[PDB]
Formats: sequence, structure tokens, C-alpha cells
Amino acid sequence: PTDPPVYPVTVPFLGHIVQFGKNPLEFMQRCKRDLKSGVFTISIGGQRVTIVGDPHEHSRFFSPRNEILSPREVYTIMTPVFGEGVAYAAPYPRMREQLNFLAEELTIAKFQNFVPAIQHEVRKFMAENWKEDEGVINLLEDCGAMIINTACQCLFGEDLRKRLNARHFAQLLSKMESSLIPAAVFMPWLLRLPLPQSARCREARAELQKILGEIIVAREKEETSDLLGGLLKAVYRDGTRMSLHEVCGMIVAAMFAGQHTSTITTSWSMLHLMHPKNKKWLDKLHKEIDEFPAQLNYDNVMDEMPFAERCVRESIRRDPPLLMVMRMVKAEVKVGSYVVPKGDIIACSPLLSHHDEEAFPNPRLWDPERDEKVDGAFIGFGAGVHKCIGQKFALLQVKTILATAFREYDFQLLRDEVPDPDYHTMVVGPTLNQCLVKYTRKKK
Ligand SMILES: O=C(N[C@H](Cc1c[nH]c2ccccc12)C(=O)Nc1ccncc1)c1ccc(N2CCN(c3ccc(C(F)(F)F)cc3)CC2)cc1F
Ligand code: HEM
Ligand SMILES: [Cl-]
Repeated sequence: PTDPPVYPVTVPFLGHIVQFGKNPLEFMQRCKRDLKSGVFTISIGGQRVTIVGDPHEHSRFFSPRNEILSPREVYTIMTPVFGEGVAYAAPYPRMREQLNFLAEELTIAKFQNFVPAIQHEVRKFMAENWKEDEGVINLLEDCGAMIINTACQCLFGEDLRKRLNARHFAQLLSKMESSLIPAAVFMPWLLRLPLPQSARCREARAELQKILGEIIVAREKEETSDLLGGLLKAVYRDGTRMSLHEVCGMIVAAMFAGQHTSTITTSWSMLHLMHPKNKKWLDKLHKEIDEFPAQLNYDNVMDEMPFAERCVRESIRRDPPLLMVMRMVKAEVKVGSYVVPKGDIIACSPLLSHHDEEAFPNPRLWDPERDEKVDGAFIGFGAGVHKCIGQKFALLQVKTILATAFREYDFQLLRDEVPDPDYHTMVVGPTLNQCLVKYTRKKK
């Protein structure tokens, strides 16, 4: 029968913009607690948003098919970045084929030379930028630079990187990104407001696609196995080749998806590990990595870093970079004793569910040894058919960075406490001006 309870609204135009914008973690716990329901509804500018904040009900968000809970309508703001006809904007079966092709480029089959590529690039960075015996750095910025540099070294052949270096790629992604209005997911009318300067999303994507076109022409001329080369062998079930427009789009998706999420996960991980109270965990990290050779390989990172993986997964559990995942409800869904109606946005919140007292007791505590106490409660990388395809690659990057950085340097946070999360950006990370750290090169 029953609609989920709606948190009381006192200003109709805005709904709960003020309280949700200011502090999503507090506000979502408040609704859940005061409405006495894991499943509840808020308003963003009048759009109903129904949140499935009971982890026992996660599968009611993650299992229904696309024609019932449809991501397309929520992510139409990405069309200028990924492209028309690409990903979400393609018919559902074709979307799935395209994403599957990109997932195959990021599985363990492709990783055998990634660890040394990552390591070589990290060391280049540290040698260029962490030069003296000690120095002060912004860690969130530097981790960001290492994430883009490493991913490019892994995924793009040398011919590509001669036309399109990591800094130039970074600039292209920044222009695509800065054009986006995250709230237009809930309030599409925001696209009608004037901008402070012209957007450059369409020009930046056109330039990327033109570079890739030119690289392809050249490769074809000289007579194969980077990301670009793999996507060029993609053939759909209808017997047609993935187009240049689509290949470009999957490449943007891949770089775009990782750039803030992996950076932030790296940064948080290092921020907890270096905090004085977490000395026991840093010691345990050293036990695990202190017997490694200078030149790490696939086995060391994939098989011999379980504790460091737990550090990374717990940093995501505590402070998930993506606070919510969303679907447009095309046909009503039953969730527990409620029915979520057609036209709602339905969402599952890693932020909310990771603070559930049953699933994660003392959830503001960073405890790499914890396990979820409700199965499937951790949803940092989603679940079901839309689960993260970049998750293995991302974890390979982060763990390689950690093993390399903490081998050569000690770190000290220049404030008393790990940063507050800054909930003001669409991908959520530690507050930037709080991420000053002092490195000290270890006696070798
Ligand atoms: O970051 C995002 N999208 C990119 C791009 C991307 C999207 N689909 C993908 C699928 C695969 C790969 C990349 C992507 C991405 O990189 N996503 C990604 C996806 C999977 N893996 C890695 C990365 C993204 C993040 C958040 C987001 N909102 C969050 C909260 N909102 C909101 C609005 C108003 C209020 C207030 F009014 F104040 F109340 C409060 C909150 C608005 C929406 C929207 C986002 F689009
Ligand atoms: C720590 C880093 C990352 C985090 C925390 C993260 C998180 C997530 C989450 C929560 C989802 C579920 C989205 C939904 O259900 O709507 C997801 C899906 C996805 N992620 Fe990531 N991700 C990360 C890194 C990456 C990387 C490096 C890629 C590179 C390709 C990527 C690509 C994707 C894609 C394509 C999906 C789509 C699944 C779909 O709709 O089929 N992610 N990710
Ligand atoms: Cl386009």
C-alpha cells in the first residue's frame, strides 16, 4: 500500500536543499532516526527522492532491471561528456555491450605490466616533487597528479602520450567537468541559468576525439594492446564495430570515473595511516610491505597486500567519495512495507548505509579490521549489474601508490586531526586546505 514517510517540508520551492546541501550525513541520519524508517523521502527543489537507507533492503535498489529503475534519466547531464548514443544515452542493451567492452579493458588479464608502470611513474613524481630531505606538500593535490599520471602510463601507448600527455588530458577532463551542474540531476531547469564564462565541454571532447582519430590513422599506417587498441577490436552482436565517437566516450568515462574517486581514496588512506593514533595500523602496513623488492610486481600487489586492501576499503567505507547512487523510477517498486512510486528518484546512499549502527558499529571510527555486520551493507563500489567496473584497477593503483610512498617516506599531518570531508563537491573528499602534510625521506 504505503508511501515511505516524507521528512516535513517548510519551504516548498526548496524542499530540503538547505539541510541536505549543508550536511548530507547529518540530515540523512536525522530523517532515518526521526521518521523511524530506513526508507524515507526528501525533496530536492520539489523532486521526490526516496532513499533506501536500510542495508537489509539494498537489493531492492540494486536488482531491478533498467526498464524499471533507469539510470538514463538521472545521468543525462553526462551526454555532452560521454557523447550522444554513448553509455546511458544508448538503448539499454547497447549500453551494456559498451560498458562490458570497457570492463574487459580493466580486468586482471590486462594488468601484468601495470604495477611497474605505476611504480615507475610514482617514483618519477616523488623525485621531481618531493626532492629534499623534508618538505610540505598538499597531499590531495599530489595524489591527484599521481592518479592521472599513473593511469595514463598504464592505459595509453607511447604514441598516444606523445600527442596527449597527462597534463593536457587533465586540462581536457577539467573543461568537461567544470561545465556540469550536479544538481541538475534533480532540477534540470538549472541548465537555463547563465554561466560566468562559456563552457568548453564540447570543444574539449572534440579535441580529444580528433587526437584519437589521428592516432588511429597513424597506427593503421604502420601496419594494438593499450586501452584504445583494445576498444578498437570491439564488435557488437549486430556485427558492427565500436565507432570512433563511442571509443572516445568510453575512454573519457574511464579517465573521468577514476580521477577524483581514486585520488580521494588514496588521500584518505594516507591521511589515516599517518595519523599518530593509527600507529598500530601503519606498523602493520610496514610488516606487510617491508619484505618487498624495490621493483614490485603483479603478485605483490594483487596477492600479498590484504591488509593494505582493508585500509583502502575502510577509507571508502567511512568516507565514500560517491555519497549516493540514483535511478529514475519508471514503474513502482516494493521496498519492505513501502511502495516507491513512478516518477521518484530512488537512491541508495553509501554515505548513509555505511553509517548504519547495526552494519558498522562506531562508524566514524576508521578500523581496517572491521567487517560489515549486515551482508551487502558496504556499497562503496555499488552492487549488481551496475557494480563498479573500475574497482580492481583503482585498488591496484591505490595499493601500488601506498606501497611505494610509505616505503621511501614518512608522513606527518600538519594539523591535529584527519581532515573533515568537504560535502560541497559532487565527488566528496577531504577538505583541500586541510591536507597539508610534511614528508620526510627515510634513511635508506
Ligand atoms: O561524480 C559523479 N559523476 C561522475 C560522472 C559519471 C556519472 N555516471 C557515471 C558512470 C560511469 C562513469 C562515470 C560516471 C563520476 O565520475 N561518477 C563515477 C561513477 C562510477 N565510478 C566512478 C565515478 C556524480 C557525483 C554526484 C552527483 N550528485 C550528487 C549529489 N547531488 C545533489 C544535488 C543537490 C543537493 C542539494 F541541493 F544541495 F540538496 C545535494 C546533492 C547531485 C548529483 C552526480 C554525479 F554525476
Ligand atoms: C575508488 C574509486 C571508485 C569508486 C569509489 C567507484 C564507485 C562506483 C559506484 C558506487 C558505482 C555504482 C554506480 C551506480 O550504481 O549507479 C560505480 C559504477 C561504475 N564505475 Fe566506479 N568507482 C570507482 C572507480 C572507477 C574507475 C577507475 C572506473 C573506470 C572505468 C569506474 C567506472 C565505473 C563504471 C563504468 C561504472 C558503471 C557501472 C554501470 O552503470 O554499469 N569507476 N562505481
Ligand atoms: Cl556529442
